Amino acid sequence: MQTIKCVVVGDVAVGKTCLLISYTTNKFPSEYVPTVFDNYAVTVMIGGEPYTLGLFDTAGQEDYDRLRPLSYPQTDVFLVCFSVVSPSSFENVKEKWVPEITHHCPKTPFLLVGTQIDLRDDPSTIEKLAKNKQKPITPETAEKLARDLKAVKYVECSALTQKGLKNVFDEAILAALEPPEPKKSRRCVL
Amino acid sequence: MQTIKCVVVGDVAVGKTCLLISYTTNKFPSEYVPTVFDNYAVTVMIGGEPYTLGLFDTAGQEDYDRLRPLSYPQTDVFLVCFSVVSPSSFENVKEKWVPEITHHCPKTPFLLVGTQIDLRDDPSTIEKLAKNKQKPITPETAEKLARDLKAVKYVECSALTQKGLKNVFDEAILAALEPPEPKKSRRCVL
Ligand SMILES: Nc1nc2c(ncn2[C@@H]2O[C@H](COP(=O)(O)OP(=O)(O)O)[C@@H](O)[C@H]2O)c(=O)[nH]1
Ligand SMILES: Nc1nc2c(ncn2[C@@H]2O[C@H](COP(=O)(O)OP(N)(=O)O)[C@@H](O)[C@H]2O)c(=O)[nH]1
Ligand SMILES: [Mg+2]
Repeated sequence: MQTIKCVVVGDVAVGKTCLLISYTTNKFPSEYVPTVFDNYAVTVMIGGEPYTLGLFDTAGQEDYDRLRPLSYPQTDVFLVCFSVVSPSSFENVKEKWVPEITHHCPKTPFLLVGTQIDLRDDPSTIEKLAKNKQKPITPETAEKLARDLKAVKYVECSALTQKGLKNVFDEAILAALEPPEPKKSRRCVL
Repeated sequence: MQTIKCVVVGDVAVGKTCLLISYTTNKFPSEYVPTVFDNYAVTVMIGGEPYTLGLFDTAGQEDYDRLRPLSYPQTDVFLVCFSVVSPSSFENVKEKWVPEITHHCPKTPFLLVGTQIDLRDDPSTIEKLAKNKQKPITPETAEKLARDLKAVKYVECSALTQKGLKNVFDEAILAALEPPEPKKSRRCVL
């Protein structure tokens, strides 16, 4: 059986876990959201062949800067996430996450993922957003950052409404798909 | 370069073209629908590699039973479409469409595509439907037909709201992805 490793990174609270659960369980963790990350698997049919898709959540706290990279080995693709309603999370993508990923896994592809896009149109949100003359990160703004940082592409979604959620992982797979050629892989290595 | 041929079939008026245009132009032709039976081409990145995705529209009219199949050679995957609000279109999937592409392309994979899912919750349609002793097709029903007829999987969308539209073609690609040695090619032949 063939496998694809996808590590998910990003600032704390951007909705990494919710999007993983929502995707794997088809239901948004409205109840007790496991405030303790995990490791999931999904079986995906590609060309009529079954593939195991490993999804790895991570801890975004600085105190894990030491540990976190321990999961990177073997990753076929990364999901650098930021909330389209959190500028901090967005700026922190170029300053921290991309650099980190590129450092250890330089050949490993990554996608830029905007999360919680349902809160962009939300009134209650943009109301406390102008409380620093800021506005929701735009797709183009994000698309631009993606272009610059050289991400495979930009994708956003809502773990809550599940909008584009499936697509986020479809792209992950497409990007992850390795080359048969003399093991010309992009898999991360110690 | 590397290419994937996707032929789209289905009863007239299920929305094959609108879904093709909506996906390729990112805009639903709300104005007037292009009467010419065209084929489009999209470039898709798979494993960091550029692939050309050919999308071929067809004429579902009984008057082209003879001609229509002329576009089947080389197809990597088919999209058998029916509107989730047109029972006749759904019946014809098993009655006409699958039988036909199966006859011409026995080894070629296909997806079942429910179209116009936005109309499932539309009063007017639901009324007019119920009046003629009918009701919109439900995912379960379709999923069951997909299971029976042995479709790669069932997927629906709205070319109008674009919901699930990208996904329909993501699945098409995944399903189309051919195997290493050409001995196990699913590309339709004459
Ligand atoms: N509400 C709604 N109408 C649609 C949708 N897709 C197509 N249509 C309409 O369905 C009719 C036939 O669509 P068209 O693409 O020409 O059908 P085709 O002949 O199967 O290609 C037209 O009136 C379209 O505007 C959709 O997603 N939602
Ligand atoms: N509206 C909305 N809220 C979300 C979304 N994803 C996560 N959340 C909420 O955001 C908070 C942080 O999410 P969580 O998964 O714990 O984040 P982390 N720290 O990346 O694991 C939670 O309160 C959660 O319910 C989303 O897509 N939309
Ligand atoms: Mg048409």
